Amino acid sequence: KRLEGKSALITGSARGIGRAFAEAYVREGATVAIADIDIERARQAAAEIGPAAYAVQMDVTRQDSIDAAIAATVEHAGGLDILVNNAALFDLAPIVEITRESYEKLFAINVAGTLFTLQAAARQMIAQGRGGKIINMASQAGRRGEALVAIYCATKAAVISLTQSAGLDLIKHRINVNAIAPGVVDGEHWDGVDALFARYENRPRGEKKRLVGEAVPFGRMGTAEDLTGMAIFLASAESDYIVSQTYNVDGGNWMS
Amino acid sequence: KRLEGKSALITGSARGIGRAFAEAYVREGATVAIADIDIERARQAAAEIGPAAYAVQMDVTRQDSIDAAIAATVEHAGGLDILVNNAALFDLAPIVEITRESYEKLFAINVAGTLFTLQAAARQMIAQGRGGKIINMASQAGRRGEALVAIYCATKAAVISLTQSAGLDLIKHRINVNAIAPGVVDGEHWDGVDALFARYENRPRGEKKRLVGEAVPFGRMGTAEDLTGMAIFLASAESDYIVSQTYNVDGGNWMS
Amino acid sequence: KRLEGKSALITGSARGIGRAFAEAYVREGATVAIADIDIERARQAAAEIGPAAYAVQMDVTRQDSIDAAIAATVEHAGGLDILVNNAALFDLAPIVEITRESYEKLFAINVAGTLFTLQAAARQMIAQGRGGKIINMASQAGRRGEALVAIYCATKAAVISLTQSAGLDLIKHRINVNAIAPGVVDGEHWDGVDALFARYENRPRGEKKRLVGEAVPFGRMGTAEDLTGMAIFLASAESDYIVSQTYNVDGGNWMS
Amino acid sequence: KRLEGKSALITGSARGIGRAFAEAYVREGATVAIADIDIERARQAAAEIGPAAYAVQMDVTRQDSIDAAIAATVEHAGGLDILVNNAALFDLAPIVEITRESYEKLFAINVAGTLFTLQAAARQMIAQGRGGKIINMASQAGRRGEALVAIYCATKAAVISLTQSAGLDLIKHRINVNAIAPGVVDGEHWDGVDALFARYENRPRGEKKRLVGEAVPFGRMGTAEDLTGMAIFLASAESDYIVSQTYNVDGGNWMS
Repeated sequence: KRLEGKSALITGSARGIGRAFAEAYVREGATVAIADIDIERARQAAAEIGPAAYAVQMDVTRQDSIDAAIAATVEHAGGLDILVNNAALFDLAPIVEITRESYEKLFAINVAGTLFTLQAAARQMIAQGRGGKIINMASQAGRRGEALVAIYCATKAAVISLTQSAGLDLIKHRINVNAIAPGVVDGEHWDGVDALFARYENRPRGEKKRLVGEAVPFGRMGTAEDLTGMAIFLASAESDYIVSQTYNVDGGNWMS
Repeated sequence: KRLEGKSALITGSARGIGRAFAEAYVREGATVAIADIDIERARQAAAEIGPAAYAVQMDVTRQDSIDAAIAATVEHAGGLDILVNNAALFDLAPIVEITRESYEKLFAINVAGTLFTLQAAARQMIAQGRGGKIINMASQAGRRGEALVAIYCATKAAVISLTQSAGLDLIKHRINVNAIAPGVVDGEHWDGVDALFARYENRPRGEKKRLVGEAVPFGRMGTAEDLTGMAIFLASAESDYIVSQTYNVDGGNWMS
Repeated sequence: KRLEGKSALITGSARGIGRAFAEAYVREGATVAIADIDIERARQAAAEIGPAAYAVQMDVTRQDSIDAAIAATVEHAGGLDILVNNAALFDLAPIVEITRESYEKLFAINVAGTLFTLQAAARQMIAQGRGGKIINMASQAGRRGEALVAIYCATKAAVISLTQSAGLDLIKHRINVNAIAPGVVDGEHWDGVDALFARYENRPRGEKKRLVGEAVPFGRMGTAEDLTGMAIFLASAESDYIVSQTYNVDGGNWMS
Repeated sequence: KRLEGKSALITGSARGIGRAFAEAYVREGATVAIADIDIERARQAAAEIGPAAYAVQMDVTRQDSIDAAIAATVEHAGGLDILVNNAALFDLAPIVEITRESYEKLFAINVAGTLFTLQAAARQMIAQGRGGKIINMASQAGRRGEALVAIYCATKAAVISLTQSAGLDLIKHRINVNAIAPGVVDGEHWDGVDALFARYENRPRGEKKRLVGEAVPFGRMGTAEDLTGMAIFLASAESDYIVSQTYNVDGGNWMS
């Protein structure tokens, strides 16, 4: 259907939102590179999704790994039509406990990883002369700061800015750069996230995750399936005029 | 396809963007009330589009007209699933030449018309108990002021706000309220728009329209067909988690 | 000191924030017109503030009242250098209970009153050829919608838009148009505001006012004296380069 | 004398906007640490500004240099009441020519430098128990992306994000964290900025600088003296209620 014969690469797609996007894209006729640092699980996820999906080992913190992931897409799929920068790390600390290690690690994956993957995808798309779709994964966190989330908020704000900058620079090549800003999405990560808020806000385990879910205007915590519609749309021809946008898909958590 | 069995009303839909949306909605399986003050052209538009499109006489500045248009939808289509608030009026004047007539006429159509049609559709949607989709038509003008466009900018700014408020208030009824913000769209209206800039900015006729089209990062003035994908998406199930958003579909003219 | 010899008019300044601005302006050596619909509370306010304050009857919904106030200002003070558009009305109701009466009342005062008072001060300031300072009173309400507060949020959204448009059009006359967005500010008005939230959110009286004050990141409900710094600053020569901005003074309630 | 007896440190303040801030703070009765990587231009700046200014060698990319600078400030002035994060580096390049060297250098100074200097100042201000004032230097660049300026735009976007997060976390210690966003500001740096744009947009030298100055709605390129008003205000008691805001002082270049 909507992505018929398109070749996609989704960073960090072995599980969670990225794997949901990869399954949605295969259903819509795309060939999909399940790019992940977890090459074992990616190989698993590709085998389960079907012949249209194939595993690619990728660490977005390393230039050589980014360049070999793109080349791998050219090898298997004939080229690259759609990049989703999905790989991300979360962290939480009050200002006076923020570590250089936290700053370096989250900026390396969330910003540099996105920026240099986007740059390598753009180079391939410019060389093909057929245009392209790039979708960055932002967050409600990139829309506004939080006392305890300065580092991840800042990374996601840099993503929104990069989305804007790259979108204006690459549209002359018929490459659309846009971003999705999820709200709060349910899954295994919330054990960590809830723990981190629990400690600093002094809460019973699971309280944070309960309150956050109940405060989503829509009435529940997000699923990956909430986001797959937008992911297909922004990779499809029905989004050709859409440039340098961040679209919140977040049950009303943040209004942009 | 994506709006199979749905009942929609698009205000001001005899011409331009609204008619484009009605044709797209019809092609996606919707029944569409082509609502316009211009009942003659609505009748012509519905006849060309097909059996699924039907003409409704509507002046969004009058409560009795709004209420009769919604009732007419219940009569013909069995109910209302989708409202597109498309009817709007443009004007331009420096601050010192703004007239109470310009203020009253633009606020009546662009704000009161959208608000009270949204209210009437919401009331019908709540009574049905099947949830709903409301799509307001904002504009780049609602994202930021312009020296010469204080009234229209203010009206579209009010629309973005109303979209946010109504979205939070109505999502407990499973009614999604969102908005589309076009940039500059080609069509008959630019005679008026260029003429108004031409005067105040002291330009040959057709210059403003030309410069504005060439300044769109995408590389051209918009069409109604740039917007139809978003119109369908925000009326469809693939947008169910999206609440109180304004989405720019504008070739990069404004980055939100 | 910083407004020595300057002629100001503050709309709705017999009480609350407007009156705190008039006292601060007089302290800084401005002559101030205490414009109010209540001419008796104005005369009181002017008697108490001192000889540099003087009472002007003004209905900002009436063009004749607007022009008569500016003329009175010119007659008494030799002209007008600072306008503060402080006259506003609050109201609250969910979408399905919004009345045309609420819509019309809040837009007439909050939007038309600001726009046509701004327009009348601009004409006067242009004729004088000495430039000017115009300060619009926005709100956190103008920064984002709320389920219960569609009409008042929409009016404050239009004020921010109008502040942008007028700022751009009027700067060539050396008139600085900017706005202040308070968050929650204490005063007699909060009895009314809490009562509305109490009624429609079904709360004990004073619970909303208490919760609202405690959620301010700064840690308290704001005072008018929190805002007087910015009100002086934006009418002083230290803000000459500041154009078409809304500045939140809100203890962190909204981040812009 | 609005900053009477206050201890300030301004990063990168030997020249340009930082130096203007140091002179203005001294005029207002502050003691000011002229922190710069160039200790010679720091000493010369401090000698010229007068006895209340003193030179501090500081590399904001190095934690040991950061901590040694805060120490020197406590040593000389008795403590730290005001931090201005002014040290920044500009660079320009389209997406496909962005180097890892440009990314790393601009993020180290513009983001890490601001964050870790803010953290070192915060710890000192908390230990003191007297509250304090932190002012980050943002930019128009941080408010929206540009095709050629992805890296610098992204760093300034992260500064606005960090300003929001820090402000919310530190207001409980009576530390106000806010930011100033200049538009285009004159100085010896604009030879370098114009040259980069001349290079990558293929323009005669000085055309960019001229065009950007003429596009400021106010009608000229900004001066550092345009910004000192706000730099004093945000460090003074008239801004005590102002938390997590970015204030554009840009002649209307960007409207927030």
